[PDB]
Amino acid sequence: RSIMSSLSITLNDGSKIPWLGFGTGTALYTKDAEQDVLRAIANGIVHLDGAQVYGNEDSLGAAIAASGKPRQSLYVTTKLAAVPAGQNVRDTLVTSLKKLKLQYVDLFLIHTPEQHQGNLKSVWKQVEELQKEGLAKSIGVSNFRVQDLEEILDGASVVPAVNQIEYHPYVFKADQPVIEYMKKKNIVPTSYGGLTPIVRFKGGPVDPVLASIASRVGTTAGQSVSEGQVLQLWLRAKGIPAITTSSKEERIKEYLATETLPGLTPAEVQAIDEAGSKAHHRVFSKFWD
Repeated sequence: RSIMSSLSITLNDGSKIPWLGFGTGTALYTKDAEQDVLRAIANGIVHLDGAQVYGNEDSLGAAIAASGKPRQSLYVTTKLAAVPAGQNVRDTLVTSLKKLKLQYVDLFLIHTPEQHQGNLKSVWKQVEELQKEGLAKSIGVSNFRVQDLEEILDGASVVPAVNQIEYHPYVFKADQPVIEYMKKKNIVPTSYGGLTPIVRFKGGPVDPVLASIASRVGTTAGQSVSEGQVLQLWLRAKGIPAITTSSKEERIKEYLATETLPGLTPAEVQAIDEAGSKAHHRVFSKFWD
């Protein structure tokens, strides 16, 4: 499996980002983070999502090196945290690249606008220069509201390629404005937290809908399909890359299956939209509310 051999989404700069990703997330121990990345790579996930702030870039780089998979087969994202005192954005990326043991990242994101209040335009210009310098192939943002995007786009030479956000049926209704804005600017959303409805809020209104659709998709595919896999197919139907976090090979194998399971129909996506819209559950980036 490689970026080329995998389902991918085309970004506004021409590059392809694999639809299925795996993130080290907020993994507490770097020893676990490394093993989970190795498991993700071994099972065929070719999109790896890291972040400065949680300190797991060393594990991500060690796992890439230990996997035996060519780095050029993989798409690597990392994310700008706060700029340490006496440094600039470039400094953090050079530090990230040394930890990742890479010459460039495929994608460099501003992790959150809350860490750059009053300096958003300055930070984005610096990230634009890092793309010119060859250190980040594509550049984007994370957890940016419409207003935040408006700010950095005012006088920008590069439109962010992605906005990585919490995205699942229980934020669907609240996120409709930013989703519409991004589609007008050709910013691709990428989702984290895609399993939130059933991991954190099992028993809400989306569950019977997911159960019904999983039965349908399963009969079309000739294999058992879980409610979690339908939540990813919902993202796939919208063209939104899914960043996952499960450590377990059995769940990782399920994620992989959703790359090629039969797609959801319009009525099925609509039904999930509607059921999700009966409840708002935002787990991360509460400043959005």
